[PDB]
Amino acid sequence: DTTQQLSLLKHVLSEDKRPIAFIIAAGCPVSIRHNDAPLIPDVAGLTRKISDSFGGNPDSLLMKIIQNLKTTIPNPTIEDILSYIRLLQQIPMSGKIHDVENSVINALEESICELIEEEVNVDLPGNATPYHKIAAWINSINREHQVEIFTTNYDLLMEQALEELNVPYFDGFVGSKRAFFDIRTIEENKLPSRWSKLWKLHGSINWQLDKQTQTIWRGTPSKGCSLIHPSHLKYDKMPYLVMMDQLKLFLNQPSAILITCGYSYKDQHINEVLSQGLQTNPNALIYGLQYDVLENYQEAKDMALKRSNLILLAKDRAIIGKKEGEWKPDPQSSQDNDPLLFFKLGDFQHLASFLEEISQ
Amino acid sequence: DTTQQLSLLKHVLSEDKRPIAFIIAAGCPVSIRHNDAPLIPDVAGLTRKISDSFGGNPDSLLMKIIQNLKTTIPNPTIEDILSYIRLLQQIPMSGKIHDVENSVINALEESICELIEEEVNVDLPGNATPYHKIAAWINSINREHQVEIFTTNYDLLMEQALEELNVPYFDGFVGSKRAFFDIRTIEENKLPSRWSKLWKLHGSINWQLDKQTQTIWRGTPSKGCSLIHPSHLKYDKMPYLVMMDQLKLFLNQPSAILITCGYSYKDQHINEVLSQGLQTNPNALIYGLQYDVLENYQEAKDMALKRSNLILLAKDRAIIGKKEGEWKPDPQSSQDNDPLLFFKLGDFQHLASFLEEISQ
Amino acid sequence: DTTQQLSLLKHVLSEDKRPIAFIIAAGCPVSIRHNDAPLIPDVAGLTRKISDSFGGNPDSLLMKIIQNLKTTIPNPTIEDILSYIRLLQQIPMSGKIHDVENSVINALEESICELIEEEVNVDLPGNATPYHKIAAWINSINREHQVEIFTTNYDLLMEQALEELNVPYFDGFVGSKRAFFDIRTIEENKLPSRWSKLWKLHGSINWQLDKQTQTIWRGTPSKGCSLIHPSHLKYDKMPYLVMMDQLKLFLNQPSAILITCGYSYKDQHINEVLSQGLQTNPNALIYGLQYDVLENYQEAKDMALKRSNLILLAKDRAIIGKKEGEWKPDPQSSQDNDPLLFFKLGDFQHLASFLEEISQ
Amino acid sequence: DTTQQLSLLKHVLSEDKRPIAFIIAAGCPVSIRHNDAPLIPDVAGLTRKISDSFGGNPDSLLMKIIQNLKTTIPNPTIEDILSYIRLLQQIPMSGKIHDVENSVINALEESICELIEEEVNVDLPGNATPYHKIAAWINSINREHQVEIFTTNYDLLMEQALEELNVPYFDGFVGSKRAFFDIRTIEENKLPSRWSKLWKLHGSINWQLDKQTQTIWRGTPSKGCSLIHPSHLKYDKMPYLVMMDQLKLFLNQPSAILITCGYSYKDQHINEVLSQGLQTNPNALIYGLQYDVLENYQEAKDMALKRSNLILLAKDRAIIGKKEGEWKPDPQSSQDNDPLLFFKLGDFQHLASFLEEISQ
Repeated sequence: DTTQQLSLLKHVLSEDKRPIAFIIAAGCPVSIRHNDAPLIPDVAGLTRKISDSFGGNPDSLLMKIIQNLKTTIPNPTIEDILSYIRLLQQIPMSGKIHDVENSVINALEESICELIEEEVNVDLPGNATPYHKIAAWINSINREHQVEIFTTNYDLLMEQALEELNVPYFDGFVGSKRAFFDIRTIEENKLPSRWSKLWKLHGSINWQLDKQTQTIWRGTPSKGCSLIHPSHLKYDKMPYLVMMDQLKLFLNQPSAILITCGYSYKDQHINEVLSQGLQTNPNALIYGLQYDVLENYQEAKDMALKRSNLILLAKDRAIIGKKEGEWKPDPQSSQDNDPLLFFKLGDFQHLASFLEEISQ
Repeated sequence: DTTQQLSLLKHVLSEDKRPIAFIIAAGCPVSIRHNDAPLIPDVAGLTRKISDSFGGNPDSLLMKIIQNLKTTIPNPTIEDILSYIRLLQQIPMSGKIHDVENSVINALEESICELIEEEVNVDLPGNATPYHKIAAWINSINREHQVEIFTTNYDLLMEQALEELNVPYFDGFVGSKRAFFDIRTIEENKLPSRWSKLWKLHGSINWQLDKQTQTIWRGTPSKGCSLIHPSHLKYDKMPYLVMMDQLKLFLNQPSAILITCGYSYKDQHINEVLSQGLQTNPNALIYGLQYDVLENYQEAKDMALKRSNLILLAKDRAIIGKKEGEWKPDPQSSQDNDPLLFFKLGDFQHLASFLEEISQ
Repeated sequence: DTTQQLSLLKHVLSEDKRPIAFIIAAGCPVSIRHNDAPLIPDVAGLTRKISDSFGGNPDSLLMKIIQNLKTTIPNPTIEDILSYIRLLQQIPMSGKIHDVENSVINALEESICELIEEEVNVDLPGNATPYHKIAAWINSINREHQVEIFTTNYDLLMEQALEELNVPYFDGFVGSKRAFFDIRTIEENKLPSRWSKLWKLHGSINWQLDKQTQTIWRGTPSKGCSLIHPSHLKYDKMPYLVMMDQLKLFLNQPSAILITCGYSYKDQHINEVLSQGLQTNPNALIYGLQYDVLENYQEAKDMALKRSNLILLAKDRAIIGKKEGEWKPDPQSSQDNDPLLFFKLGDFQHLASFLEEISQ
Repeated sequence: DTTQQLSLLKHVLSEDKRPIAFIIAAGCPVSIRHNDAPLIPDVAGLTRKISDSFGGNPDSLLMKIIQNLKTTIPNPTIEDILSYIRLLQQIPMSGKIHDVENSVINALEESICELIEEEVNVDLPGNATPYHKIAAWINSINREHQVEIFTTNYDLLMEQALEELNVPYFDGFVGSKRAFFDIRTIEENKLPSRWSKLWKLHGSINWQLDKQTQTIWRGTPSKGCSLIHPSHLKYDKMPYLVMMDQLKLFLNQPSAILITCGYSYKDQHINEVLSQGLQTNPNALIYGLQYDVLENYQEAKDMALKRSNLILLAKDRAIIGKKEGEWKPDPQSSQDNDPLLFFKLGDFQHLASFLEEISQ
């Protein structure tokens, strides 16, 4: 598998007549090792650290909500929990469901948001991080089509790497003191070609909301961010639809390319927007790379089997245009014992190293 | 007032080098007289007829919700009620708020939907209805730019008038048996120029949902329609965002025109989308016409005072480019007693008559 | 005077085939009245408030430096004081001149910088400030040539007004977390035409310096800003030369316009750069407006008499192309007593009102 | 090493579709042998000859400044000394630091300037000097792109060689009696293509300043030159910024070439301007040649490792696009004893001989 797909990927990436896009999920931040431990424990960590923070006491409302959701959702996540409390606080839930916390739901969600901001407030150590390598690859060669990045994370690590290496980009906001979400440049879509475009689909930690005029602005991480939403907020104090429109518009461009690293296709909206974009333009390609085994990605299998221009690649098998194949007999593992054929190049560290090698 | 604004409106409408759009709200269906009574009692009717249907018994859940919402919302509407029950049923609301109806909320909302479908299932009597006059105006002269219609109503009266007079149009769906919501023609945006475009922002009664594949389709009015939503449904089994995108794209076209008849600017999403479109393109114009007095439209006043290309016209006063004016001294009323200066031409019947006169 | 010059100014400003620039000095912030007092006491205030802060004790080093400079400079300013301490700290000044403060010079300059940041850290009250009117004028009409602003102040009031009214602009820096001074866009000079350009010649309060890598970045006002320099810093951790190059390049454009409000032509570098630009392009025009009397502006008189395309206008007299004229006999003052002919329209409030009237 | 790099250099220099530039430092004047001694003892000579001129008496102010600077700067230079006295005389330094010389600092700096002018006032002996060979190469073949020379020296030897062989060039000044620094031709940048351009970044000995009008002019070497500054003078009576702008503008041209001979990269401003130019245009190339060993050039190593289009070549090793290589096994030295592999062609004499061979 390695030779042919790697060579084709090198040819398609090295060209400058095609757009290039990335999708960055929690896999990229967790791929950075710190003190022999993951830098950030991902979406699952933002769940069980929260669970352990409130202790084993069942009198706490959070644990009761957890055990209620296991009755319906076998594997609830922190995004679902945040959505559930946001739904509860949208109406005067004074019933027996929220009888214990007549008004402590707001305190609980504020505490959750504070803990999330505390945990996702880190910085890139040194200059050997994979984000620096990706930024170096982006700035290495001038390409006639812009490089776009879509991130579902809340961290500023990608921006830190882009700014350290002096890579210009436009994330949507314009201004210096309290940058306003400038809209008309977004659909004007004639910015200088050397600029990059970083879209934060799920918001970020530096976005804040002023309720006096009900307007959003990008600032600095302060005590309480009102745009930590995992795609759950009001209608268009909401830039989420604009970023989704930008992704859809990009996917409709001819000869489009896109790579997903660290994504597990567990979000319905992303999957359906990708399906609409792929069906709209048959020339669009997605070189999905999974760090986990293919057996654990059912939605990825459904997406690959329902579309023809989605070259899904996993650690063990692959789906190249609705047809499934496995690894051919090759000396992938030198050791005779346990001759597992694994695609070790799907890791974010290995992906960044590959991009650096292509840059050189 | 009458002469100058009417003459300017005649010039701008008679030209075929500018796009023309309409927004049709409950004012147009209520403007049709039937048995010396309104044909449909509008959004307020879909509220108090519902209230009277459940009787004066306070044990009913609907009345309890009504009196709960008056504690928060001084003037709750049927749209807000539908949204509130939809929010309640989105979570297992087994608390004291919904203790009376552990599972009767579904029955109550089904009954409400059935009554709504029963009341909004009528037909245009004769060929003298204003919709027929508007369709005749649309088909009278060939225009190089298409005529677009955005409707927040659920009725099929506009389609009935368009089909009776043989006016071709595209409402989004494609097919004959169970028309699927075709997307790619929508952003392809190169349909024949002689076709019209009717967008139903708030759905319609002939739209149905199949949960087996979770897909929407336009059919015939049957027992239970799942797309009666006043802009409250799932994410993109949802064409609402596509119609909103179409409205926004139209508003960005140069030298755009738009007329609101029967609209009270009481929906936040419509107002904010209109504001974004108007600020995006300064050439866009809105000739808002209000059947009610200007004093009862606070949102209209705010919209007119916050933008320069919104020529708001009311029964008594007007706001033409952020400046407010009143009716000049004219013999509007022949009778000496109560010399009220009222713009009687803002009614839907008078608007249709004016359009017919311009057509002739 | 009023009619002809005002009408010519209206014609030249209303056109969109010529570039427009502003120069904003302390006159604009002092023109805002607050509590029947100036909002900020200008460069003179940043001098005598400093003098009063250290008291009347002659043992203080600051007072000794003040009385030393009066021996050489009859009217020393805060800029000169800052330059003098910066020169002293550039070398190990252990002599009798700095014997009193062997190392307290750093503490004194840090205290001065802290007080300056404290005093210049304000916000625009309400929406009636002249900056809001100027921003409304800028965003009112689309012009094929960009509007440029050069500010010698440290305040963020202009940015506050621009962001409140949603006016896009580019101040040089690119990024979100710690915006780096992006250079290549600056001489690339092909940004979208709808964007404005705000150049801070004398730095600002949100600019900070990292000595670990010795790089500047635009952030938030923190404890200690290292780029408060009134044009006195290191060679090209210095964007001053880049902004000067941008001003010089703009002045060389054909049919250029520029207006100075609140400037007294007391800075040699600004005057000489303006002279070089004006001589380079004879088509460049400067409509200098002085709030003070012409007798108090010797450098302005020299500049006007040494160049032909500098239409200097003062409160009493004017110099239009090397020729000096006075106010013709007109009923400028209604009162018979003290018939002073004063151009009251040179004030920043009146200038903003005039710009708003031209916009309407 | 020799064959491949020499052949590539021959190809790139022989083409006339690319700009060519030189940077000339003290290595070129010292490379000329006179009486079995260096013609000029370089920057180090302009330091220790000055030190020996004032004798071993510690009562002299110059020696005291020398020993003061060794406390801070391990290797102070004559440029730093001149800057330090210029800083001292910029303020009334009447303290204990300058107590010994209340006003003798001016006399000391005048004596230093007189000695510098005396030592750098020589002429090219004969017609066999390398400058004559370089001028012959420049005039040998007509090139569509001009040849530019940037010199950090004060001598007129390059001009002497250019004038002896009748090579036209433009050094910035225009006129015959007292040539004024003409600016508008400099950015006009449409001089005849056959003319060369010689830029003196660090001034020269024939530049003089008239304080009556405070203007600079190129004349003849007289008693006291006021523009001997090693890049340390007033703001824009200063052409230094204009020459820097010219260098930066040249470096931004596509397919630019540049060769540094005799430069040790010990000036921060040159290095940072070169870095900005190289990053601005990735097509720009620098074929740095060092007469000294690579181990003695730390700034050169940092510059080479921080950029990809800087082909640094030294006597022993090389850095070609961020990658370091050494000399391959070749019979560089015929003698078996001490088989040192040294690039003897990096000398200025050998460089001129190589250029002459390429010309033939």
